[PDB]
Amino acid sequence: ERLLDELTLEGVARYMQSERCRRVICLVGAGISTSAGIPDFRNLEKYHLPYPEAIFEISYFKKHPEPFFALAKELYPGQFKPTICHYFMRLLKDKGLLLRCYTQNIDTLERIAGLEQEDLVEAHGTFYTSHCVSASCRHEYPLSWMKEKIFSEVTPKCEDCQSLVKPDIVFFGESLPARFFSCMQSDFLKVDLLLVMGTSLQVQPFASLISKAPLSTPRLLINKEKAGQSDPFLGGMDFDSKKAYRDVAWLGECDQGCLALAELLGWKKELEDLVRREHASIDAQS
Ligand SMILES: NC(=S)c1ccc(OCC(F)(F)F)nc1
Ligand SMILES: [Cl-]
Ligand SMILES: [Zn+2]
Repeated sequence: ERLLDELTLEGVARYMQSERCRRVICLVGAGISTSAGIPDFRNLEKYHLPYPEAIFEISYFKKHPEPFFALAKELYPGQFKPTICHYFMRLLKDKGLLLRCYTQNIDTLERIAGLEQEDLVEAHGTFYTSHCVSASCRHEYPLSWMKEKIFSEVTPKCEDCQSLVKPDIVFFGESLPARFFSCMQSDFLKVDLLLVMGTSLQVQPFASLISKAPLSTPRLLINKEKAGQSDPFLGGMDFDSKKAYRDVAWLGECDQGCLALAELLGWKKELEDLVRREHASIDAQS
C-alpha cells in the first residue's frame, strides 16, 4: 500500500535509496538559515512611515527608498555562509535526485551553496541580484555593486538611466514570480519525495505547495516544531492519526536533521567534506 515501510527517518532513507524515489522537491524556510546567523531582514519609527509595511512596499520604495537601504545596511550579514542544510541540498543535486528547491528565504544561501538558477524557485525573491526599476531598462546588478552603494550610504541608481535599483526581493504590491506558478504546475506531476525543511508552512501561497503533491508522495518535515497539519480552526500533514501513511516529522535543529538523514544514507563523509571545503573557501575569501 504505502511507499514508506515505516513512518520514520529510517523509512524515508530506505525509500530514498530505493528505485522508486528519483525526484525530490525541497521546500525550505528560515529554519535552514538560522545556523548561519544572518540578520533576519524581514526601529522604523524614525522613518515616519505612513504604515509599517511601507518600508517593503514598491510604490513607497519608489517615493522614499532611503529607509529600506538604511535598514539593509543595518542588517547586512557579517558573512554569507550556507549551513549543513544548504549543502545537503547541493548533495541531492550532485546525486541526481534534486528536481527543485522552493525557498521562502531571500538570504542567497541556496545560490552560495551551489544550487543553480534552474534548480531554484525563489518564491519571495532574493537579495543576490538587483534590477533597475525602470521597465524600459531593467539593468541587472550583482551583490557586490549594491553592497558598495549601501555601505557608502549612497542610494543605488542605475548607471544607464539613473532610476532606482532594487534588490530582487518580492515587495508588497508585487506579485509572486511567474516561475513559481509555472514550476509548480510541472514539478508536482513528477515528484517522488517532498523534503520540507525549516518552514512552519504558515505563509501563503507557499504553504499550499504541500497539497500539490500526489497523494502517494512521502513528505518529510525537518523542523524545530511540528507544522503543516490541518488547522482545527481554519491536504495537510498527517503525522499521527491512525490514518497516517506518508508524512514523517523529525523535530530538532535543521542542521542536525540533515546530518541524521545523511548518516542513514551513507552520505555523512561526503557531506562533511563538502561543508568543510566550502566553509573553508568562504572563510578564506581574500
Ligand atoms: N540580512 C540580510 S538577508 C541582508 C541584508 C542586506 C543585504 O544587502 C545586500 C545588498 F547589498 F545586495 F543589498 N543583503 C542581505
Ligand atoms: Cl512560515
Ligand atoms: Zn536603468
